[PDB]
Amino acid sequence: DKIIHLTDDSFDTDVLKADGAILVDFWAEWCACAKMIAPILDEIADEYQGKLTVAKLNIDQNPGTAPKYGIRGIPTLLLFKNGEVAATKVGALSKGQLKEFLDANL
Amino acid sequence: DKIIHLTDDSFDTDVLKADGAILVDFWAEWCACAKMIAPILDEIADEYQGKLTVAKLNIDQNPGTAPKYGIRGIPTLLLFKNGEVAATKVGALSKGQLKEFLDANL
Repeated sequence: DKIIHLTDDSFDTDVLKADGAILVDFWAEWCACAKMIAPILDEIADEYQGKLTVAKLNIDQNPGTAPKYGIRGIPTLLLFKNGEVAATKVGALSKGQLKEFLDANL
Repeated sequence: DKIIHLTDDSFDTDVLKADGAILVDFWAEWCACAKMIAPILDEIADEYQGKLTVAKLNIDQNPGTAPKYGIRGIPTLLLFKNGEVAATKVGALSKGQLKEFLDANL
């Protein structure tokens, strides 16, 4: 219960105008690989508590944000630092790859 | 090389009329899965020649087929036998799970 659920409208304030690091997961029910990293994320939010905020945005109920970052495929992870994007990963990945990605930017 | 790429029209000929077992992977670039999952299916087409034919159907270039089998999530694997669905599995499975999946149905 540490993962934040974003909406197209709260994206400004929960992410863009928030100080600190936020990992944003762009997903949807119809993409199995997008849902297969959710378990992994639950673990990541716990282990990076205090140094990172994990957020999820279902693109089906919030279709306005993805195009704004030219996202063409899911899942896509957006590591935001103080409001601006720092790094991106496209495609499903193991917990280890995700951890590696975070460690190379936090 | 050994993987048959279908179209909504070659589907009847290449799958519904075939006497043996046909595995169809329903996919699209929209749902990007781990890089390692791509070559897995190619190795399987190899290992299982003699009893199986592997085929892929991009649902974005061929949006006609998926709905006739109630596919809502991708990627999806449809194992066809003599023209009739025998078993399915939703997601991007590892080489090991694919073998387990196939050996339990072939």
